[PDB]
Amino acid sequence: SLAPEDGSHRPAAEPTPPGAQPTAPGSLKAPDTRNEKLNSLEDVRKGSENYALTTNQGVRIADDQNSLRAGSRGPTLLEDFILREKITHFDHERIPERIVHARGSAAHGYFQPYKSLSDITKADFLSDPNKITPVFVRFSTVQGGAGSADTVRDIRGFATKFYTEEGIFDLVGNNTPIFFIQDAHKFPDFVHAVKPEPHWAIPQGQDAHDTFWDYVSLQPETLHNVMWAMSDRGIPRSYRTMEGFGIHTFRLINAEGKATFVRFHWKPLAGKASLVWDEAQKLTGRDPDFHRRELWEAIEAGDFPEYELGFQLIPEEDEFKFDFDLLDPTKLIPEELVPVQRVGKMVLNRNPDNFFAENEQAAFHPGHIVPGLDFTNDPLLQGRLFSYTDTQISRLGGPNFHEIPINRPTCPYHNFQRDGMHRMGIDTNPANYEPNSINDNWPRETPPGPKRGGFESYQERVEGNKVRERSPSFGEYYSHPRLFWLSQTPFEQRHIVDGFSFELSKVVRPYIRERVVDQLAHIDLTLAQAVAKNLGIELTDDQLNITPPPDVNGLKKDPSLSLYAIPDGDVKGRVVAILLNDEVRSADLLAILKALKAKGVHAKLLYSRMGEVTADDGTVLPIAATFAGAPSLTVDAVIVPCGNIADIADNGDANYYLMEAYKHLKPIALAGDARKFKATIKIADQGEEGIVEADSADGSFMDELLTLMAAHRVWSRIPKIDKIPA
Amino acid sequence: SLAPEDGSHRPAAEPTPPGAQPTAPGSLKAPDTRNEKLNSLEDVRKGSENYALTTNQGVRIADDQNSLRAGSRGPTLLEDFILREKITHFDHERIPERIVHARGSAAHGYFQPYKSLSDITKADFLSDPNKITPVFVRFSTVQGGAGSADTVRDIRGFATKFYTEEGIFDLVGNNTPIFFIQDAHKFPDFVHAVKPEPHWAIPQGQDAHDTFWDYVSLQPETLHNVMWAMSDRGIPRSYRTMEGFGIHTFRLINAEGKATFVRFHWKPLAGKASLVWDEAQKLTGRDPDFHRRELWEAIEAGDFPEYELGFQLIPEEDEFKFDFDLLDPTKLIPEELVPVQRVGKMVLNRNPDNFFAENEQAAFHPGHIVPGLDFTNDPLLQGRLFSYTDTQISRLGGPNFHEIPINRPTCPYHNFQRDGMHRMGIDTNPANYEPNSINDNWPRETPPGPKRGGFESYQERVEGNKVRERSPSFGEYYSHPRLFWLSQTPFEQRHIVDGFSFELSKVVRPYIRERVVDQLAHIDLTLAQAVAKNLGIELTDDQLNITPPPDVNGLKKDPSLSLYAIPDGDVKGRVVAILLNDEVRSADLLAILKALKAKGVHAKLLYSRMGEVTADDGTVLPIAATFAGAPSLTVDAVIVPCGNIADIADNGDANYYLMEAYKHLKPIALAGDARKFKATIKIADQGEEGIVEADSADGSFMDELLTLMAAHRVWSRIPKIDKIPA
Ligand code: HDD
Ligand code: HDD
Repeated sequence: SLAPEDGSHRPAAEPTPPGAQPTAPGSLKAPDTRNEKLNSLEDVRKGSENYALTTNQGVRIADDQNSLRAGSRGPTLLEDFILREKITHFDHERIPERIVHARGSAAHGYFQPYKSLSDITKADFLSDPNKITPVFVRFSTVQGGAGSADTVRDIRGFATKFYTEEGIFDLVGNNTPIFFIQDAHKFPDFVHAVKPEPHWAIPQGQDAHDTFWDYVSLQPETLHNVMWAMSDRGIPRSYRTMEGFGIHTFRLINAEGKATFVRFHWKPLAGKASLVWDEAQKLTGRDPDFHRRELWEAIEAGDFPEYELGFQLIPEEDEFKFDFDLLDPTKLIPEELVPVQRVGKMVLNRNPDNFFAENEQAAFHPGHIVPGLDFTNDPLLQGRLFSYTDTQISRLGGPNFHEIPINRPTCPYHNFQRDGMHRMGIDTNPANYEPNSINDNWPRETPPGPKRGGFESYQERVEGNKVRERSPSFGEYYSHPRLFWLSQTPFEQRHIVDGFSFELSKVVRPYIRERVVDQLAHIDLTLAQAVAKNLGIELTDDQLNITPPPDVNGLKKDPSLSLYAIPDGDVKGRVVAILLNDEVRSADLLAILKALKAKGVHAKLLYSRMGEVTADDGTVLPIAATFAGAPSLTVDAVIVPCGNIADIADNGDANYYLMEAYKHLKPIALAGDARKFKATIKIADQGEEGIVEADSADGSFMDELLTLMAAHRVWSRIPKIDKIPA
Repeated sequence: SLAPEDGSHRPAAEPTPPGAQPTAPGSLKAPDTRNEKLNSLEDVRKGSENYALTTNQGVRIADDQNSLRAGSRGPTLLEDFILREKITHFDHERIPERIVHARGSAAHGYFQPYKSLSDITKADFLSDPNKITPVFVRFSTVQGGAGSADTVRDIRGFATKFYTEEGIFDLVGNNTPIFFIQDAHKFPDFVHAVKPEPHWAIPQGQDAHDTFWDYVSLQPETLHNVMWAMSDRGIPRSYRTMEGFGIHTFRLINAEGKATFVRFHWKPLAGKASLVWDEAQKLTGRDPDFHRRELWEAIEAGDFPEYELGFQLIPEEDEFKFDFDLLDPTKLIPEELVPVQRVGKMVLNRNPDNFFAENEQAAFHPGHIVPGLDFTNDPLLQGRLFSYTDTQISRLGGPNFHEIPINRPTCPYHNFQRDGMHRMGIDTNPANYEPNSINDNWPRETPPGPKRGGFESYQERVEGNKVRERSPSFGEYYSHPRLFWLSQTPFEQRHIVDGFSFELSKVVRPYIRERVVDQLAHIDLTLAQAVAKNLGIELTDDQLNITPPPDVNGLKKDPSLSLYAIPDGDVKGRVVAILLNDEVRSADLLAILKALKAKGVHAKLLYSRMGEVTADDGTVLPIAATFAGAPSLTVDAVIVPCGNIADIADNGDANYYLMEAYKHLKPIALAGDARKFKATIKIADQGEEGIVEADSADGSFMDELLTLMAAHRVWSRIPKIDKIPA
């Protein structure tokens, strides 16, 4: 018995806030959170407590500390089969990572529609507001390996496996509404250009290098998603605070056989929020697991990630009514033209038990659809359909990857397919072919119908010659980038310009930077000029004279394309650093902590060392982390309570904490003599918007602080931060 | 033609300093740098210029921009074999990464001994000072994935493949002279404990988590290598500036059959140097590829990494003469007891062409020895011999991994082994077995002898019963950690305290922190007290009374265990940041660059934007990076030349660049009016050792700066940095 006698090794099996208890496998942390998929995994869940340690063949091991040798200082013997089994399993633990989105974090949850959608689709999982469908969702970055950092600038994946009663449906989306390229034949080129360069394998998790911008400069179709990635969309605060999109136009098919075109959306109920670049980049060093950690801890705290599924629906007869082609995945459908109709809610409420078994081995593929859905001729979607089945043959070791437990349907599956590596199902059917008489032709085909019918493809008319040709309706590259640019606030536009400027500064061949700037001048001259000024490049008179691309269907902006133009803040689940001193005003700390708790905001008590400090009144304050150990990068706001401020006033870490939080536009609140830190951040005596200050933490101090947190960051501080040495 | 007309897309094929040209594949950057192994890869090197783009079956492609479809807006057709080949190859690009040391950076080079070693070994590669052996070297971290960062705190691997005339010898070592564990049976336990925890797969590239410290606390044999990892050895400045060690005692066998015990060492001819923790951690975010990049760029510059191979030799009759067991890999052999004899020099002088083909697929294994070497019964080495052949069957896809080009011997290899996946060699032998008469028994066994003989194991006597038992002589755990502690300078000791304090602050379960401090009390009470104080732990009276462990064979210290106690600085290949302004004094820059060039130190010119600035005399200066884009983390020292200092005096990033460099103990040199930056880092008028200042940058100013850079960091400044907010 090596556990502490007080039982403190084991986290409580109840919701607890971030940092309050060690994290644990979901079935131990939250044994009563169930759904039909979680329950179906019980056949493979393995416990440990009270069991003997064995080999994989069930033989009990007596001494798991030593190899078998001839003499206690002698050579290891070949006959040690316990050693060799254990080292062999170790030696073959790794499987190939995903070719793209190798870095990702996943959770289980459930989805339910708000009302039946039978009028527009026969998909069973959308047929009844009381039908609950379990989900497994993985969120990811794109470029970096499985061991890369989370808060890089990149697109994010947002992949949802719906375990429906009529089959698995995987909605395999990203967090921006378009992709970089038009036709899947170019996917290896694009991916190779953004991935680490092939001679030296640098850089990891960064588009900031020559080959990515070379390809962008040569393929202007890429510019629209490049605009999104260079905005603060590329650096989300959390997977809970980003949008999701299926990108492609798909079809819904109802029981009468009518097709409606659809694009899929996820709206985050926590709101949209992103980091700023300097914070994101520094956070990749201070905590490369920050998004993975934040998702796991939100679920352990009960701050369940919630998202609303929504559809943009366009009738078949309106296919050609826009200035862009609906089948072109580099174009978005502005919500001002086609609104998102709310469909249902997804809540992620339990972590996995074992990351490798459930996250690493999960296989999502957008070809996994169900009756009631269908594809379109989008030429990027069409090639995706080939890739996601083919890649699993190496990644997951063969054609039986649907028998890996996380991938299994919860509905029935029966067919004539047999064998393959790793075959788990032992088929008893006398027949392995159809048509057969020897088993009365079972299992049997099922005609299509309104419910529980076979899959039949929508009978779309095809007419044309066999060509490798891009549709001319796809040959427009700048109007969507411009619509995105004009829809952003002034501070978002600044962050875009700073994104392009920072990334192009890392491109060693200057002509590439020049070619990118020339493309920017086809989108918007103000953008192009601002980036050029940061790169020391002067636009030519020709460039100054490029006419801007047209409006998109009459629109000159669409505010739903901005993260921040329309307030959607939610403070629940956010966190505040509280910088302690060795004699904290206890009345301040009571008021601060209860106000935060009332709004579901978490706190971390920080000091210059671990252990405890004692408040003016004798209250013992346990310390969560030191100032350097939990930097301001990891919090949303900073509060400094009154007390003995001299204890920390000359602490360089405490001062720099406030300087970093101030640079990154975070709300900062200072009570009583903590206002002596105004000099560290150069705040005027009469104060400034974004800094809460008062004689004590009472009255409206915490409400003012919370109001600032609901607006996420103090954008008005931006011109004040250039001078700050931080 | 898409290339620029000026040819500026292609780097010069001559040695160039870091940043001067885009980096390139080895064979294009240094086509005239050759060795027998590099030449032998010519059968598989493939160029590209002037060749048509084809499928892998050699069919020319006309249109590599589009899939084949039925009409230009129609569905993709299954008969598009060009698209499916291209996407199939992409879909199967990844192979499993190495179970441990998945993150590593490699280069080609050559070794030669200083004199023949035939008196102590018959190994051919050590027989003649003028017989050169090609090598391929891979340096690595241990815990993190292939996409993790370089400048983590961790042990580093240092693996050298020697392509000898009598077979491949792989010397598969680390940068510390011992390992964490004694018997290979525990390796999966220890690796699992240090790797990301299994529920949530956090943390990447960090031992700072509960499971690793839980295992440490329960297995005191780990503490010696834990001391090394928590010292600045854990955060080297470059792979050029760390030591290498084979760890285990092996044998040398001479022609007369005499066995000598040997432990292997690499001495870096660039000297020993490490980062400091705050700089290393922030560097993992600002450039997670810093060591990979620095190695590739040093080779491109001609700053070839050089290492001296060294042997500690112990006669067979002296096996039991020390107070530790020579076969225990948690024990080092102090160089005060047994000196390192210099054996030869290895120079790494060409980077690979393709990182995946040559680095990712290289297989090193310490069981690849040659005649003249042999193993010992060290129980960690004994089990390593099983693992490195086993693991390549999944990582490299089967038993023909020696036919992957980088792994091929350059000497002859012929045997009766056949088939296996991706069999390259087509054997013409009518026989695939021996003994055979049908091929007159070829290829034939060869008796052992003085040179070119068959391998025979040294006939060590084995006497003992079949037991799984640890030798009692291995059961001592604190004397080597203590010798290490006592051998460090006071600043190195402070860094060890800080590393333990930082790491244990991240362990959520307090009793684990407590148990590790109790282990530290068994090593040294001053260490244990200093760590306990940072964790808010008070040692008990019993802990204060633990008797220190014995000296190691009478030693109270061995200064060879310190990075810094004996000077061995070499400035060649280091880099300085020069912070420009828009009217630089050309006379300063002349003097600066002259003095740097004389000592082989590179410069990077930084400014507040990219493009160019013009100096006082009209010299146009191209800017390498912005102050934010290439932070002080990435350089060894900072120079600020005179000129229009008002241009940059209030620039936040320029002032922060100096505060960060100052915190991290780097030399800083300020010329003329640049001395106004003294205020930012609170230097008094009379100046401070470590800050060079004069009216202009002259010979004297540069000599002083260069002398500082030879001492690597300004340790005496440590007391002054606690108060700097940076
Ligand atoms: C033709 C190839 C191809 C193209 C054009 C795309 N992808 Fe893809 N995608 C892959 C081929 C691929 C892949 C090779 O099949 C991956 C990696 C391994 C896997 O299981 O699937 C994958 C993984 C993958 C994942 C991670 C799923 C997971 O968590 O395991 C997401 C979220 C996306 N992709 C999303 C997209 C979106 C939104 C695209 C454009 C609209 C896109 N993919 C285009
Ligand atoms: C019994 C298992 C075992 C044990 C006890 C060790 N290793 Fe090991 N090592 C492996 C099993 C392994 C491995 C699983 O076989 C690896 C990874 C995959 C590969 O090709 O080899 C490996 C890789 C590996 C590499 C990377 C080689 C490369 O760059 O590809 C280095 C430098 C070391 N090890 C060094 C050590 C040292 C110095 C050890 C202690 C003295 C040690 N290993 C103990």
